[PDB]
Order: sequence, then structure tokens, then C-alpha cells
Amino acid sequence: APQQINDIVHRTITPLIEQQKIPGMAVAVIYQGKPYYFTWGYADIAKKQPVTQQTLFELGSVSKTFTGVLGGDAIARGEIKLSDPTTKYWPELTAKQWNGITLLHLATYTAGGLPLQVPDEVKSSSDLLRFYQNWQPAWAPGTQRLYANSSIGLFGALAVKPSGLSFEQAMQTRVFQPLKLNHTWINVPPAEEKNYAWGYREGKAVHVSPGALDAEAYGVKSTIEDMARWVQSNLKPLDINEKTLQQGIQLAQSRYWQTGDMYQGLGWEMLDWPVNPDSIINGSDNKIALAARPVKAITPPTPAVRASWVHKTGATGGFGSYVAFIPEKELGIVMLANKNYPNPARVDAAWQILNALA
Amino acid sequence: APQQINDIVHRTITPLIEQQKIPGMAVAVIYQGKPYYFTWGYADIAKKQPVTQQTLFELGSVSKTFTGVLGGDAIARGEIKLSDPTTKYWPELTAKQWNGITLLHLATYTAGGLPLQVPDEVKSSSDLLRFYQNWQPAWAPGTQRLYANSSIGLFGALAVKPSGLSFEQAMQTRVFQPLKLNHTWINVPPAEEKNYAWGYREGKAVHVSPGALDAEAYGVKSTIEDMARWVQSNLKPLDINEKTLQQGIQLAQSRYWQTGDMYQGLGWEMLDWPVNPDSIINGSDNKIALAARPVKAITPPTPAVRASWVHKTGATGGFGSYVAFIPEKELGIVMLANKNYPNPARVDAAWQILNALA
Ligand SMILES: *[B]([O])([O])[C][N]C(=O)C1=C([C])ON=C1C1=C(Cl)[C]=[C][C]=[C]1
Ligand SMILES: *[B]([O])([O])[C][N]C(=O)C1=C([C])ON=C1C1=C(Cl)[C]=[C][C]=[C]1
Repeated sequence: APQQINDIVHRTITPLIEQQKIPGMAVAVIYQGKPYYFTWGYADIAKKQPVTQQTLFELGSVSKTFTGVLGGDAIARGEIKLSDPTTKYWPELTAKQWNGITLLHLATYTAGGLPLQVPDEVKSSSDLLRFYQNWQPAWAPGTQRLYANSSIGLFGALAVKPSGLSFEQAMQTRVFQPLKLNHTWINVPPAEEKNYAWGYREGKAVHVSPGALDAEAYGVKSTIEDMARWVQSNLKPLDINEKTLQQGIQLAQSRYWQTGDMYQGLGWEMLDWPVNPDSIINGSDNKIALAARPVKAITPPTPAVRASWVHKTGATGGFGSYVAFIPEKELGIVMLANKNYPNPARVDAAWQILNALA
Repeated sequence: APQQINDIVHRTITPLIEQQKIPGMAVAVIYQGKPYYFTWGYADIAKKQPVTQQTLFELGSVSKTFTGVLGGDAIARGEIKLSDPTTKYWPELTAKQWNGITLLHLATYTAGGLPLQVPDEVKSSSDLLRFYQNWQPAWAPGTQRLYANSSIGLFGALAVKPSGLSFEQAMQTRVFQPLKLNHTWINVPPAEEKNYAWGYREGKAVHVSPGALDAEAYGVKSTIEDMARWVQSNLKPLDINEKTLQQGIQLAQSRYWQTGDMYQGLGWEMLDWPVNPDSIINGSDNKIALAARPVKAITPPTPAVRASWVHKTGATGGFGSYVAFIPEKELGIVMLANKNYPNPARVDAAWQILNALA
């Protein structure tokens, strides 16, 4: 790669790996639309397997960006509408607190306090209907944002119902396949297990465990090459040939709600560029990102703004990922690590790299 | 042209011309995306000037569809947001009743009762500010739709403020030119006067007079050729090269409000296809089309629905126009006449024709 990119990436990431004791890491920088790859360390410490451009990492909540785009594609196909009540697709949800809660509320964490995590005790489908029927909102719909797997996860599950396809089949057929993300999976096949890195938590090798709505909220695994292609696709959606997918990508970057200086899209979160670094850096800390915050509706939603810092952090017990891009500059970055290290450190590193590149 | 198209157009339009005593008329049917033209009678009766494919007709309110698309293009360019207060682009509009009225309300006639017409005596820029500063609402914003030139006309004037271009300059350079609408004008130049048809009202040859916000609300003049291109462009916006225009067309067909079986877009009005003809035919009668109707917000707006009947009626003192198309069927029709005849007869004719072809 150009020495400028190589230098900026190595001067930032080497110290990060050292300070955070990250076992393995892969980074892609998209510059002027082209990708440049970097790797360090181990995918599997015990077996001394290095991180490569083919290593699979758990994306954790960056999976929500795929769920948002798949949902956007379903809207573009005319299968669902964000203004539709949740009950239109789950008639069994008859409890009165659901009146007024739409797919938009589920997609954007504004239903009224759905929990961050689905209880471990909820496994069966009956268990899931019961959990949502019994859930009591703390707030009226569309008034407060509380980041939650149980909210966008339910959106993903309902958004694909009209298609008749399973969520995995829909994601594969409508998102992964068209974008040539051939090494991106909801369930890692045996053929690819050799490339699946282990995550590390307190020194122990771990992989994400099955959980309700896992595919929809945090279950995608991908390589640094496929994630670079994912960034390129979201940076320039008009180059995508499949009409509804192009539209779905744009819908996921529309601004539906505002809290502080952040805007909520479908999966993606956005801020106006130039951004104030302390803003996105401090704002990524879970002390802020996972807190209940009042939101102002953007009526109607603002279509995807090119001059935006669009991003998403992700984590599982053993992994930490971050994606950020600026459409207007055809610039972006993907950082995949097999340790869940602090969000601020991720964003600080990304900012230093992207800011130096323009 | 297919014998099929020739047959239904002849059988439907000629009796219409006789029944309504229409001096001159031009019709274009877009079938499978290709245009087929028909012309009858006189553009200028006294001079016995035949209506031709180069004849310019006053579009009347069909002009609102160009205003809607131009606004859509400005939103796509990030110059304006429909969620922004009207006062953001007209700082001088300080009267308390404007608090809460947004560009969306103006573009969709939901500001709360802005009048059908700007009083004839309002002419100057000072007159215009005075008019809006003194206007008192009939209803709160976003509750009732009352079709109005003073509403979308103001949206048009404000939508182009950020660009710094005049309304005409913005319309010409951002919409007419990219679409190669080479014979469409807000102000007809000398070289085209010979093609500008006379409108006829109670036997007298008439042209629309200057009026406040005329360009923005009802001042476009065009030929059946450019109008066929206008329908093709709205039928298939993805074929448009200019990214923001492509997006603007799509935004103008988004569904922002619903009243009965009709959805309000930016300029365009839409209904799901298949449509109930009684509904669009009787609904076009001014008794109804100009009456206040309660609206339900579509939160968020539904992106352009391909299986829709998209349309707009238009009239000036001496002209009557109609445009309708169905994206999913690549089918559309434009009917331009130099007599303002009953809207229901226009919609009835258009329905008979399009229903016969698909
Ligand atoms: B996403 O990565 O923000 C959601 N993360 C999870 O659901 C998750 C899992 C499956 O394991 N740990 C997490 C986690 C949570 Cl719930 C909050 C913050 C970091 C990681
Ligand atoms: B549009 O055609 O609906 C708005 N029409 C006008 O403003 C207009 C003009 C310039 O002259 N007559 C009309 C008219 C009106 Cl206000 C209502 C219904 C038919 C024609």
C-alpha cells in the first residue's frame, strides 16, 4: 500500500494492540474506494495460527448493520413498511402495550424500553412470544432510545416473514450473495472452521453461544476482505445492481431519530462530518451507548447524508469489531479483533487513521 | 403504433373532444416504456393552427410535480430537509403561528389551511411576506390536507434558497436539462411563441396571467413530447444518470400522508394499484379535490411503491391537463388540452385507456 496509509495504520494499531493486549487483529482501510489490508498476531494462540485476510471474526453487533440493510431491502421490495404495527406480522402479540409500537420503533430501539439482552431462559419460540407478551414498557413508543438486541432482533425476525424465507436464507440470498460476501456466515460451515478465529476473554478461548435472536442481533462472522466489500457497498450503494438492495442500503443510512449529536439509522448510527472526535470517542463508551436517552423524531427521516461519519461498534464475549466510513470522502475503515477491548480505544484509533487520510 | 393502442385511444379520446368541445388536444401513451403520440384540433383557432407535437400547453397544477421533484432533488443534495422549520429558509417569517410548520407541511398542503390561492393583489416580495405573516391557521399543522397553491408554491420558493439559484434557474438546470426537456418552459421565450397554444375559456383565447408563486405552483408550459419524457422519467427513475435527480423523483413518490385511499407525495398523488376507478374519477371532482380532509401521517414515509397509480390533474383558466402512470407496468398517459374541462372526464378517459393496456 501507499506509504502514507501503511505508516498511519501501523503507528496507530501497533500501540493499540500492545496497550489492549489484543491477541490478533485485522484492519482494512478503504481509500479512494480501494481496500488495503493489514494483519497482526494470532487467530488461535494455542495452535499458533496467525490472523490472515481469510480469518473469520465474530462481528457481534456490527451484524445489526446487515439486519438493518436486509430490513431496508424488504421495505424496498414492498414486503413490509416501517410504519406497520408490530402486530401486523406477529398477530399472536395481543397484549395492549403493543398498540402503537411499529417496526420502526423495533428497528431503532425506541419501542419503550425493550431490554438489551433477551433472557438466557428464553429459547423456544413459545418462550419468545411469552417474553414479548409479558414485557412492560417504561416509556411511550418513540420517546426514548435504549440500545437493545431484543428490539432490533425482533425487527429482523419480522422483516423477513412475508418472504417466507428463514432469516439466514434471506440474508444469504438478498444481501451476502449479491454483494459477493462469500466468506460471511451466520452459521460457520465445517469447511470454513479452520479459518474461524477463537475469541479471548480473561485469557480463555471462547466462541459465541447460541441465543434467541442471535442471528438477527449479533451472529454474523466475516473476514476482513468481506467486511471491506461491505464498507465499499455502503459507501457507494448506487454501484449495486440489485435495485431493492441499493435502496435498502440507502434506507439503513437515513436519519430517523436524534439523540445528542448522533442520528439513528437501521443498524448504522451516523453523525455529521466533520465530527468532533471527543464526541464519537466518548460516545462509544458503553456508559453512554447503552444508556436510556430521550430522542427527537426526524419527521420525516432525512435521506442518507453523504457528509456523515457512519459507524457501528460490535462485541461478543471474545471479540471486538468496529466499522466506520465517510461517504463524501470514499473513505472507510474496518477493525476486527479477537478480544472485546474498550469501544473508545477503537474509535480513537479509527479517527486518527481516517482523519490523517483527509 | 400497435393497433391496440390506436383503437382504445381513438375510441376514448375522440368522443371526449366532441363531448367537451375541446379545441385542441395532444395525448401520449407510454406503453412498455415507449411513447405513442396523438394530436387533434387547433392550438390557435383563429389562425387555424393545428395542435402538433411541438405545441406548448399550460400544464397548470401538473407543474406541482416538477416543483415536488425539484424539492426532492434539493433534499437529496443535502441542501434542505423536509423536517426543517419553514423559518430556517425564511428568517423574516417570525410570526408565532409558523412555529411548528415545516417544509413537509408546505409541500403536502398540511400546514393548517394555507389558502387555495394567493390573493390576486399580492404581487411584491413585501406583499408576500405580509401575506404569510398575517395568515392565521384553520387547523394545527399536520392534521388536515387542504390543496393549495400558497402551500406548495412557498415550498418551491424556499426549497431552492440554499442553492442560491432562482426558482426558474434551479428548475432548468436541475430538472429540465438533465431530462432533456428541451421544449419545457416556466417563461416561454420568443422563439417558442409560435408553438404556444392559446387556452380557451367561454370562447375567448387566453393565457395564464402573472401571479405570486405562479412558476412554483402552476406555471410550467410543455409539449406532449417532453411530457412523455417526464412520465418515462418518473416511471423509471433508476435510468436517470444524475444521482440526486434520480433520488428526488423517488422522494416525490414517497407516501407522506394518507386520506382515504389516496397518499400524498411531493406534487404527485398516489393510490395502490389496482385502483378503484370510481374513487379516482369521483375523487378528482373539485368538490372533493379542493375540500379539507383529515390526514394520517405515514411514519416514516413509505418509499415509492411500484404497484401504484401515480397522478396529478392540472388546470389554468384556459387549459386542462392530466398525467397518470403505473411504475410496475411501465405504463402511463399524458393528456393536454386547451380548454379547462371537468377533471372526472379526464380521469375516466385515462382509466379506460390504461386499464385496456394492462
Ligand atoms: B452488540 O455487540 O452491541 C451486542 N452484544 C451482545 O449481544 C453480546 C454478546 C452476544 O456477548 N456480549 C455481548 C456484549 C453486550 Cl450484551 C454489551 C456490550 C458488549 C458485549
Ligand atoms: B392547479 O391547476 O390545481 C391550480 N390551478 C390554479 O391555480 C388556477 C389558475 C391559474 O387558473 N385557474 C386555476 C384553477 C383553480 Cl384555482 C382551481 C381549479 C381549476 C383551475
